[PDB]
Amino acid sequence: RKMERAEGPASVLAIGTAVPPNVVYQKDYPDFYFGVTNSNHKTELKDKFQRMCDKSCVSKRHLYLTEEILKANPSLCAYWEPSLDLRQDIVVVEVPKLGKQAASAAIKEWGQPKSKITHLIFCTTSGVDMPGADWALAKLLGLRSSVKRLVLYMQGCYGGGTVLRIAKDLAENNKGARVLVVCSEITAITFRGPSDTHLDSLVGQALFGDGASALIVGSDPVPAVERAWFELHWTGSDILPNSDGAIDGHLKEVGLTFHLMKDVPAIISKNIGGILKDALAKVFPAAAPPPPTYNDLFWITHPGGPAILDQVEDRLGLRKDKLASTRAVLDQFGNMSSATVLFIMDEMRKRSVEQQLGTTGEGHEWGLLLGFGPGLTCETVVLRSVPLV
Amino acid sequence: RKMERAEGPASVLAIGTAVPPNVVYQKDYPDFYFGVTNSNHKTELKDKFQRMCDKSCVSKRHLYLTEEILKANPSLCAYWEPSLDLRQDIVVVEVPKLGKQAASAAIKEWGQPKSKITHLIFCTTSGVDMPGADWALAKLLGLRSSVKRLVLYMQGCYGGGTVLRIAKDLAENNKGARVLVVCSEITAITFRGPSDTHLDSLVGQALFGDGASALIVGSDPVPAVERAWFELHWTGSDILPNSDGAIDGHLKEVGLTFHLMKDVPAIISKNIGGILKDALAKVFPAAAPPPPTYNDLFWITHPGGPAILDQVEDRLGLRKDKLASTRAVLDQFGNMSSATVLFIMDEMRKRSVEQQLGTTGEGHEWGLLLGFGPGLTCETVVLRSVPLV
Ligand SMILES: O=C1C[C@@H](c2ccc(O)cc2)Oc2cc(O)cc(O)c21
Ligand SMILES: O=C1C[C@@H](c2ccc(O)cc2)Oc2cc(O)cc(O)c21
Repeated sequence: RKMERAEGPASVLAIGTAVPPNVVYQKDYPDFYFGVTNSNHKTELKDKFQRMCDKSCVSKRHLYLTEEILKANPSLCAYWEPSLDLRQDIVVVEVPKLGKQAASAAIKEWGQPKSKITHLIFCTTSGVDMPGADWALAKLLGLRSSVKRLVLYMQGCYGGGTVLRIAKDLAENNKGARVLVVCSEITAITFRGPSDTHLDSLVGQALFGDGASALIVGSDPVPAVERAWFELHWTGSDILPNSDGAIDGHLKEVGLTFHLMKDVPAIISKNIGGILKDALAKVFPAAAPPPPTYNDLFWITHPGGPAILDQVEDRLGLRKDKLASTRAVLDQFGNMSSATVLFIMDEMRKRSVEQQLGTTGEGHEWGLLLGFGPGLTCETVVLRSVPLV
Repeated sequence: RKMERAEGPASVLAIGTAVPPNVVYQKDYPDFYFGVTNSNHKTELKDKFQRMCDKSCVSKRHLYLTEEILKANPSLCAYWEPSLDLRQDIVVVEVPKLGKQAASAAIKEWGQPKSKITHLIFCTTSGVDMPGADWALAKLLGLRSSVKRLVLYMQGCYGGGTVLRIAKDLAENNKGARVLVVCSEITAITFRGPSDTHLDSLVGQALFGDGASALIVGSDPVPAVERAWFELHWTGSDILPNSDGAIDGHLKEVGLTFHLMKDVPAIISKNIGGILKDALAKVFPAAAPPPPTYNDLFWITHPGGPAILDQVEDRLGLRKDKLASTRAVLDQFGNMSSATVLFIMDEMRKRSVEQQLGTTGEGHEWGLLLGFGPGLTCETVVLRSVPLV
């Protein structure tokens, strides 16, 4: 074995998050959005957007785009104007910058020198470039020039599951490997004025927020030195049936465009049960303990929108508190595409410590992280919490 | 271990390649390019381009873009016209299609049913979309809906090393995993008319060709059932010193643009020796056999251009036959970005079988695969050949 492998399960050793400082409260967003977009005359479209914000279960979002920046760049306040080069010029800089802040927080918590990072995974849905956001972050952080990089572009909302699926193999197959995992998303790539012709983009305007999350992932944490918070034990990916074109996203000259052509909440909720039952049967095979019930698992679920959570919770018969951590992040940050599930992982561990629960997963031993995105792709990670004190 | 790991080294079990059927001979390309681009009046620019083709060491290339397609879409025959949406509409379809052909050939050689593919890595520098080229290829091939996908967008010329670096961990860390690896590149994303202002893009017009390559990568090949051709033993990635902005590539509204701002051949050749000496010291540590000499290794080197190969060969003192397989692929296909090193791997194994050499690496046991691209990033894979008969 020319490259020695690790022994234990890939583990989350630290989590950091960062958001743009500018906050927009959802109560204010219909007026802010329709004002800066010169569309207050579209009165029926505006009250349809008000209705979507009222139901969004989003209280606030952090956004790079300010009224000042928008007014300085009127092609972003239009609906279908050529804009991509200006959007790129923003996000190729600011997506790695936001990721740097999250990464620096994770490194600080981890406590080891940054040169012990051996691998980097950078995931984003916001902009593309060569060299990529992985290179830029490595430069911003001053990582070793030999760090093994991977940039995951154009992933979308399942990408938080994807980066864990990859990081698990990198950490487990390389003795001593410490994988910096960063998801960073800035809505300047997709923001546009409203129209009555594509109401998909309206839903995105009510839900999408900005943010970055960063993990240190590694196997065999050094006792009394490093601290594990969650363990990755099983991963799965699925293309849901009858979902072709349920979520499309195209990088056009007018920027990134967002399309919903099927009932995404229905497709996810009708199929998720079979996926989870299958995944749990793999992790807990009869030959042996039976799998925990859904209510005895902890839940880190991508909140694509409230209707996905409501229908999943209804179809699976989840007790109402199971999705609390997930909905708290939706409430305070909106849908941050691939970064969102790592914000929920952070929220859950911090609540568990704060409330002196027995484990980092709200007192439960086993848990599920679920990403949903274009495909329709479902990423399933079965996690183990870590006992607290 | 909820997911059992493999034991042996990740191995290449099959290789397939595909190219567009339309061939352009380099002797004809100056006239073809300047004709279809309405630039024959630019007589001094044209003879500077003739000089670059004369020195390119490229005899022919396969190209999706025909004179017919170019004449039907005049924004591609311009130099700086908005074109991205039309380029995308081409390559989001044709890059996975070309990859399908290569994948089907690799699967056929492998000989197992396609549903035994458990993982897919799709690498391209040509277009981006959601769902991505990985999803489209999975659909085109009819792979299992639970295949674990990964799309590597905007990678560039080092990407053939990157996909091996990732595939090695996927194959080795998952018992029974069979990773379909596809690199597919179509120059419709970057083709543009010539100018006297950016001569970088001229070099690209003399060197870049189209093509896809596909591998099956897996650990523990089934004896007498599967056949290993090369083994992945060690990987490394490096950002070369003083190389910031040596190769940039931006996805703009005019399409993908290509920039060279430093002496790329000089940067690579002055630094490659230290990288190889380091990598070989890791694979063959003293504590023990000394590492093979450069002339006793087989060489799969990304041919970014003839000057890179000439200067690497000169600086390392390689015997003139070491880069023969590499230059044969450059000669017959040009620079196909990330796919090129897998074409060379295919050329080398087929020559070794054809000539009844003792191993799949021209009769040598150990070898080096090198990718170079934006960063300036150098990907190093140390390979082991497989003995023949
Ligand atoms: O179109 C977008 C925008 C993007 C996004 C969200 C938040 C952000 O801050 C930046 C970009 O997320 C997505 C996620 C998807 O699965 C599919 C998509 O089409 C998109
Ligand atoms: O700009 C391009 C074009 C691209 C390409 C080559 C062949 C092909 O068929 C399609 C695209 O390769 C590249 C590779 C790089 O490292 C950097 C780059 O900027 C580019």
